[PDB]
Amino acid sequence: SQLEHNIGLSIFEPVAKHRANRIVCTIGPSTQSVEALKNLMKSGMSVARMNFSHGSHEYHQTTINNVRAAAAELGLHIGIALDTKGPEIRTGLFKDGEVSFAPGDIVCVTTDPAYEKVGTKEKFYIDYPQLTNAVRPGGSIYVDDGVMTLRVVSKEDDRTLKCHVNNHHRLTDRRGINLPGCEVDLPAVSEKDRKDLEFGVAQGVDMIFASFIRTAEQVREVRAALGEKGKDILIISKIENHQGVQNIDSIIEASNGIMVARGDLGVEIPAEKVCVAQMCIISKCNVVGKPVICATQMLESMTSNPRPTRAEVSDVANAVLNGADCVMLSGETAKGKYPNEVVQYMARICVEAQSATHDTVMFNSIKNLQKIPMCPEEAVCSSAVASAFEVQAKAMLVLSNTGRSARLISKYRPNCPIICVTTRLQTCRQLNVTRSVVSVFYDAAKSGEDKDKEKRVKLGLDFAKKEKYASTGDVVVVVHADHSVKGYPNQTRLIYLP
Amino acid sequence: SQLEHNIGLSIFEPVAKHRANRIVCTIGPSTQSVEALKNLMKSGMSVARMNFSHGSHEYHQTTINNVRAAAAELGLHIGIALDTKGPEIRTGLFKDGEVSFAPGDIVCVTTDPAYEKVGTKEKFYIDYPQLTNAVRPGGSIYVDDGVMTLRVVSKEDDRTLKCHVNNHHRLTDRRGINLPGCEVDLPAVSEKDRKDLEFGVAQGVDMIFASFIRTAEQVREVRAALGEKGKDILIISKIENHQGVQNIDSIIEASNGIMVARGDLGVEIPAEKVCVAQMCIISKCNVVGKPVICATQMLESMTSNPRPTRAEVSDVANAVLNGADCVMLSGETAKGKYPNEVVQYMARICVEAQSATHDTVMFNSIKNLQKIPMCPEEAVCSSAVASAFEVQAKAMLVLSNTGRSARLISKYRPNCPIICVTTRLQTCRQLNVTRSVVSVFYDAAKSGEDKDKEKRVKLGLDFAKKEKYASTGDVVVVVHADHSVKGYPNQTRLIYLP
Amino acid sequence: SQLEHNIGLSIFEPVAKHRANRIVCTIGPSTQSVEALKNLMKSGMSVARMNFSHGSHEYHQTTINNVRAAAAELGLHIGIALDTKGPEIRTGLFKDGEVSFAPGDIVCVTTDPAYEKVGTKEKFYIDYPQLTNAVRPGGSIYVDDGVMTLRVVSKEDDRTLKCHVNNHHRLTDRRGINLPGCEVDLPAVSEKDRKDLEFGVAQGVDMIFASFIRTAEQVREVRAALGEKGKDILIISKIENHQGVQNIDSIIEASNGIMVARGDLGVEIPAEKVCVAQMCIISKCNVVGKPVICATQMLESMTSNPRPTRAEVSDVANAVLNGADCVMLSGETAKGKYPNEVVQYMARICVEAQSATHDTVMFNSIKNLQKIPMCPEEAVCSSAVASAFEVQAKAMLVLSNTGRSARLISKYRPNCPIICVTTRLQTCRQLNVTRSVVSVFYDAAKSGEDKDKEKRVKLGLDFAKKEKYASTGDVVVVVHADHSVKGYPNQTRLIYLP
Amino acid sequence: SQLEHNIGLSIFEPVAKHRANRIVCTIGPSTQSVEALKNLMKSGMSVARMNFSHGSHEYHQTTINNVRAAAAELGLHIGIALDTKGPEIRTGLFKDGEVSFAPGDIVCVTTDPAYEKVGTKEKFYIDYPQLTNAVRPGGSIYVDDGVMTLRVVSKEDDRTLKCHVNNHHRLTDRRGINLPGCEVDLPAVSEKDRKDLEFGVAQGVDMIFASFIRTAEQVREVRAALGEKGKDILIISKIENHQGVQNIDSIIEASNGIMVARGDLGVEIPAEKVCVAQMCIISKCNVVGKPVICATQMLESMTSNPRPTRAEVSDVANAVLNGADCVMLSGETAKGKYPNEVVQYMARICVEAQSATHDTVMFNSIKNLQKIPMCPEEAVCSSAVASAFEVQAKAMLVLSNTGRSARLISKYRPNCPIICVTTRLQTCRQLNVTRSVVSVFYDAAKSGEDKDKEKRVKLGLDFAKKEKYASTGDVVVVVHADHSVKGYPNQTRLIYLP
Ligand SMILES: O=P(O)(O)OC[C@H]1O[C@@](CO)(OP(=O)(O)O)[C@@H](O)[C@@H]1O
Ligand SMILES: O=P(O)(O)OC[C@H]1O[C@@](CO)(OP(=O)(O)O)[C@@H](O)[C@@H]1O
Ligand SMILES: O=C([O-])C(=O)[O-]
Ligand SMILES: O=C([O-])C(=O)[O-]
Ligand SMILES: [K+]
Ligand SMILES: [K+]
Ligand SMILES: [Mg+2]
Ligand SMILES: [Mg+2]
Repeated sequence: SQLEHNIGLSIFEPVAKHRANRIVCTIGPSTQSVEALKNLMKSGMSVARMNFSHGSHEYHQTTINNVRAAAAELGLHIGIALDTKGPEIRTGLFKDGEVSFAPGDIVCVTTDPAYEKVGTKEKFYIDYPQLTNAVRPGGSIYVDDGVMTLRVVSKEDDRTLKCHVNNHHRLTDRRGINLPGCEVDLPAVSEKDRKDLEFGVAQGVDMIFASFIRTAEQVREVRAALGEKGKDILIISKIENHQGVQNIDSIIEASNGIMVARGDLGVEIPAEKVCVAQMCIISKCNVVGKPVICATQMLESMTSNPRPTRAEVSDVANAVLNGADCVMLSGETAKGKYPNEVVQYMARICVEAQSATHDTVMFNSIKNLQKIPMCPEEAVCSSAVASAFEVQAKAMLVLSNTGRSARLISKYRPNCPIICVTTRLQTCRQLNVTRSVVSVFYDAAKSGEDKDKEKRVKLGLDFAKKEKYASTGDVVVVVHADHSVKGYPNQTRLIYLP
Repeated sequence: SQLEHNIGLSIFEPVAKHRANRIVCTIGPSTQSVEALKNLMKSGMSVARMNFSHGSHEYHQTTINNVRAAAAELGLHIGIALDTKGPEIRTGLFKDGEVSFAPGDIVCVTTDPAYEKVGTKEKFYIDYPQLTNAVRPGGSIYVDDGVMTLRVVSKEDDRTLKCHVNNHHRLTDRRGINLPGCEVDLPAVSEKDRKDLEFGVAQGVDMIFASFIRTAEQVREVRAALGEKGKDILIISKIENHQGVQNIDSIIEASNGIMVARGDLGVEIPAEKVCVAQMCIISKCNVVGKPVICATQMLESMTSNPRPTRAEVSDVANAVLNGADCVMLSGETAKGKYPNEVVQYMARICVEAQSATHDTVMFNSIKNLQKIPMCPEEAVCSSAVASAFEVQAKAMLVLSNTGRSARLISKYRPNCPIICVTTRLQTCRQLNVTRSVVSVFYDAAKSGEDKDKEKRVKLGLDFAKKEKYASTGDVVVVVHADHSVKGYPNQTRLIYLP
Repeated sequence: SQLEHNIGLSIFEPVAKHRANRIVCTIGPSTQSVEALKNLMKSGMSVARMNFSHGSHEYHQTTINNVRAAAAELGLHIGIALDTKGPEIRTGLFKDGEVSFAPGDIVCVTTDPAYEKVGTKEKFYIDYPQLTNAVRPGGSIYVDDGVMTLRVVSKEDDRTLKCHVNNHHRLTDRRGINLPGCEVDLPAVSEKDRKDLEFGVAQGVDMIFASFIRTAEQVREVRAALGEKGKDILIISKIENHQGVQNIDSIIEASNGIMVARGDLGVEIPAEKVCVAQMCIISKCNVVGKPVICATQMLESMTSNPRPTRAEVSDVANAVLNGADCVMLSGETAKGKYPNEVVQYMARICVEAQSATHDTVMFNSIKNLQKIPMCPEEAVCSSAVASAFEVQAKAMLVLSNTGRSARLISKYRPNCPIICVTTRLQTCRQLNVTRSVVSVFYDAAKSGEDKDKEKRVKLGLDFAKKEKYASTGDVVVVVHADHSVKGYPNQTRLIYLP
Repeated sequence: SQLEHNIGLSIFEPVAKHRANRIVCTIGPSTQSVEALKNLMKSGMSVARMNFSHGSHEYHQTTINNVRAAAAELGLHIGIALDTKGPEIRTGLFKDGEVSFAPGDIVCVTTDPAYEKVGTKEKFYIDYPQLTNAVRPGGSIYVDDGVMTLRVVSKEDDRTLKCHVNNHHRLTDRRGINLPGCEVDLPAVSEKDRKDLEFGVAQGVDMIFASFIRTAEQVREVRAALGEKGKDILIISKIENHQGVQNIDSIIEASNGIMVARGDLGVEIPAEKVCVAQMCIISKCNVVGKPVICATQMLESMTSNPRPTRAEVSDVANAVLNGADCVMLSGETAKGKYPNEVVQYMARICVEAQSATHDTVMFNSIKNLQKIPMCPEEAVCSSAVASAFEVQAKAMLVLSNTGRSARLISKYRPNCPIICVTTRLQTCRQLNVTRSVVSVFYDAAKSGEDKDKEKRVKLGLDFAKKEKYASTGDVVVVVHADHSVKGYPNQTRLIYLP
């Protein structure tokens, strides 16, 4: 039982030597140089997130180039994630750049572009043109991560709402706007998003984090936008509002993976419900073997301080115990003072949580929920993990070209590394959002066809030696096809490292 | 499985009506007035904590008096808790009142009290005579709540260690010292704590939060100092370092309760290891059925902000899911801008975690670790909770004078309120640290001795109707003695509300 | 697991001191005298079965009188069961009293009464007048517990079938006939059965074993036949053919209990399927808390030998492990040479099997299958058994007038005796088919009303002492109503024997 | 739960097509002819047992020869088993060849061989010199297979016990003696058994059924007597007394297999305790994955009758449910009237119990008791069975030369056939005592050495199609080595049938 497990825990035991969970870092001014990226990577960044809410194509092009250069210098496969603006709503500017509000303060908000740059305590601009359809008298506008709320007193005209300010707040430029439970219908893929996606395909990004996905239909819109050259890019749907949570099953089925985007989520639904949605979403993803990323304010204080709070440490540990493949940093690495240290903390916490995890509870729970009969490869991969447990394998080794077989082994949550020898660099980069997987590239053009898998296997075992996963005499659980079968693995071997 | 339970959660269903977990709030300049305390109570404070690290008896006398006036106004039983200064190691003073250190600086630290008042960059004093036995070369000394860290390079004589400064810091006079992983030997009760404990006894406080408990002997020393007149006051041992964690079993056995005091604990042991300690301590308390409080930085940012971070919301929920009876607020209510809002959030988060808890999993896990045969009162109590699940009881009712039986029922973690009818105001106040319990006071001097239980039972059932726990024709599970047995409950009845 | 349980078993441990399972003995020429009945009772007979397939009312009247006289002499409540002939089919007589058959031997069978007494190798009588409707050319008649089969070659006339004999057999007088998978529609209650039942009610029999029940409708026919004076008599339906097994759920719902009548069953369906039907039927009865009796050829060889076979011993043990309340003897005690010894064996085997049973596996399995919410009394009774386990109670004590509450405690299969104090002698006799129950009679006319239950409780505890179930200082789990509630028990006490 | 599994059984569904359990038949005058043996084999005999308690080498040579001729005619691999006379204690002779005892008679029994030939009512001889140490006053001596029992009253000298006859019996010359509960010390291999064992080795028998194994030392003595030339013959230790049961762990560890020999065992220990021994022994064998045979009186009555009793049908089914690989027939096929019918019933009952077995419960229970880490071959084998359940494989296929791997797979109790392709006729014959296994012989001398497994694999898959286990496009789970590993299987494949 969880209880009996807990009472046996020790703060005195050694921790896991190889970190299973993966860390996503948002790049910004703190972290864009090749050098800063090298150090993020050294600290434990597996994926680099470009936030296309801000910056031009040139700015992100510099991110892309710098990532590839850092990674090549270090010998790493680092994923690059394009995170879409999507249907964001913001304020315009204000005279000076701040204004200040008190409760009962009556403020007019307008969609008139003419007030964009020149906003005040009585009148300012919001860039959602359908504002006065979206929210009626009595409804509520949430401003700046929902810190200040505005009650709508009346519709003045089609362009203008008169609003009752409900509390004190310090209003900076171009702040976020949220409209919980309103008829907001903006596209999942705007004109702006469409260009950003096209740029992603051109630049060969590995995955999209698609903001504000509320339907499987919207996931497909993002797929269609990425066009023909873009079909192998992962779509991770960001769950961020009421509808996203409601439609989660079918959003999951359409997507390659999911981010719990707790930032917008905890404004869009009451903040205290985010914990329930997180547990629910992470688990649903585990059950179908699709990567899931927990995001936002995980080590937030560390944007300014050299140490995290107690809450932040448990938040990271619990995202891991919840079953998340990945944990994410946003402001902390994009614009914080301690990018490297925050990533290092997150890593150390990950490894604690991983060492606190009961070995086989996930394996069993997940297995018990799968429809029988399985397809052969899933039977191979689950039984492979089972026999890793039974022999205390220090590693597994799987040949995967698309990444499918590596994600399938990971679905069953072994307690050791999954070394994946792949024939595609993009698979190396994409498997970064999958717990436990460590990727090695086999260049089949340079080295030959490897029909019998002996070149790729040897390369995986040599990697196991060099990275100190296992030594001579240790058992490794090796998964690929036999000599005939094409398209999936049908075979498991147990192998002593030579 | 946890996993299956997760996938079946819904964020949309109504949540529990009756909050099970309890909330300790620290009093300070934000919250001390009778007014402020009324609102704290309306907001969900069950226990008021006095931090005797700071302030005179005069100050805390106001807190005591004001709490009692606030509660009497509202008709509530509110626990009062004295949280001791506790032992501490501190540096000496510095020339000119301050000194600045830089990475690489070599500093001697001495227990020669000749140096007490003349600290320099070269050399300063620490007031723990045993220093050079307790920390060996290669060990760390943390200074100023962990902010500066020294590595011990070597021992120069039996009173002097040569050290290496690890980071930039400015020290002033008499900063805190921590000796992570070190067997420290200080009195459990200092001269100051005696006076504080004598005061608490005289003013009739309900519980001690005893700082930095290292051993069971220390709990017994704190009991000894409370004397005959204080023999009924709960000792809640604060676990704040590795020794506390090492000795948890015997400490639990000696105490009435435990606080996982994460502030100091996150300084004394690596921060990532606090989550493992927390899980283990809470579970170990659950197993023996003693209240445990999770503490510190649970909602830190709300000291300044009117909404909590995502990490924070999850910290509170997980403490509840871990199995804590209580969660606690320090800074957030002592000195913060939003004392009420922060308690209200904590209440709402508690309820969400509660509502997301699988009913019976804790009950079974806890019951399966009990040694057979049980005492009869504990069979009666666990079977009472069993029967409450079997009939979906909306409430249970117990008669307890010391509060033992109420704690024994709570131990088995029913999903409904446990109404306790008691003959001691102090029991009402003390039962505030126990999950699910709601106390009603029966005045025996004023209503007769109730040998046959009938009046106390009616009082409880009336209370069930008033407080809207249950109504006419609902089954309530009622626990007390039969007509002849004294000293413990040997009887469970199921009763329909008339 | 069953496996892990088994490997821990010992042939060297002491056995249970109090036998939970109950033994039904068929009375005949070996066993009808008062003296032989005294000895059967001493050996461990709990219920006496009158087989109304044979004997007149006078003969059974002698059984009834002799049972009551034996039991009164010994101070016992012994149940009396009337087992109906029902829709039996038999042969008539033969010249001399045997004839002999060989394979290919062509035999005419007739329903013509005129051939009743005078049958031969070529022509004989079967007492089912619709024979030549029931079975067509190609069908099969099973003769003498299905030892010889006859293939029907043709219908000669409406009275006569020409048959192909399929094997060698030695044919004695008035042998049994079975017609698997034929359109046999005889009444569950014939004219003969109706008189036998009426006689049962007049004579105050405790239960009916109703032969060949194939529908819930038929159970109700037996209920209607017992008329108004007969409504409190248990109907145990004998499952004995295809249709009985098919309709088992609804037969169970209509009945008070079930016998697996393996004799006719294993002719009516292939013999090897009886093991599957037994497991299935016993378990279904366990799940609704209705008594079930395993019957027939359990110690068959002991009809002639002083020791049973190895198969017979395991058959009895496994009926007990299967969950049967009772095991039955037929020929073995009715006409065998070793009535006393066979009953003694059966008892010793019962106690072995009982001691081999895992304590709580039945409790849990049964509890997990019950619809929530339970009614209050079932919550009381299941939790009562749970707390017996938790305190290792050596006994339970329940007040039951109808027997309902005693059968409800038994449903949850405690590992100790259930002492039942009842106000009806008929409840004492009827509870003999319920595992674990030991009955004490409280005469409320002689001793007064006992509203507070103190007279009945005292009588139960005194019985516990005298029968050596528990001594002074031992805990007993006592179940009845509190001082107000009428009609079911709402209360559980744990009591130390004074 | 077993209980839930039961209630869901249906007597009407089709049963398993492929019988998993195996049937040992004893040869005798009923069954010795080549004709009789062909029919036995067609009826379901896998192993022919020779009881060397009776008959010359000449006789058993006919059995051996005839079995081999019968099998060669039918194309079957049939095991031949030599079941030893084993140790025995017997009385001396009596004056006039016989003597009659009555309850209450006092008889001296002496180990003074002066009395060997002059037994009277007053005094007779028992040929066990250690008698007066092995049984103390108050202990029993069983005479004539338990039929007569004596209580030891006292020890008269160091060679004489005064005894009390308990029941009527007639003794003749040299009756059996059993000393229930007594530490008896006889050679494991008598002078007669040597000759018998030498014979068996020379005639190439597949297995010894070694009578009355008390200790592991005895198994080793039997191995020693088999010598170098017999090192490959299975030793199946017969557990026939309390010592066998006491020492089961070490006996199991020394043996290749176990027979629960219930005949003698039911004489040596109370008969009701045989069921406990049986359950424990079968389970303990299952846990280490060695074949166990349940024996004796399983279908006793069918020695004389053409149908079995209800007890008997249940005995066989329960032995299968207990987890026995094999069940056995002695008298029933050696000397009975219905040797074929009895085997056919046993086959049909086996199949019904099999069909009623919960698929995976044995697999999980067995796997959960294995020590971690496993050997790799055992991980491969248990995970292979896992994967067979996951894909509902209709068969598994293993290459095994010694039969180790076939036993290792069977250990995990898959629900389908285990096809074993082996290079040793003797392995085929020996695998007959192992649940589920069906052997096919690959002739390496005649078809080449098959380093790459491809021919043996094809042979097995062809065999799967012919024997109708599976057809085109069904998944079969295939276990052997990869191309380099020798001595054990390290590889599992899932393969569709071409
Ligand atoms: O104060 P605790 O130790 O909880 O004991 C209370 C129990 O003991 C009893 C019996 O002594 O108290 P009471 O005498 O006040 O009625 C039970 O009724 C009651 O449930
Ligand atoms: O005879 P056992 O001990 O079962 O070993 C058989 C196993 O060893 C191997 C490998 O040595 O035999 P083989 O060399 O005959 O091919 C595996 O292929 C086979 O499964
Ligand atoms: O967009 C995000 O990542 C969020 O809102 O957390
Ligand atoms: O009638 C019976 O009892 C039987 O057939 O077993
Ligand atoms: K303090
Ligand atoms: K023998
Ligand atoms: Mg502290
Ligand atoms: Mg024997």
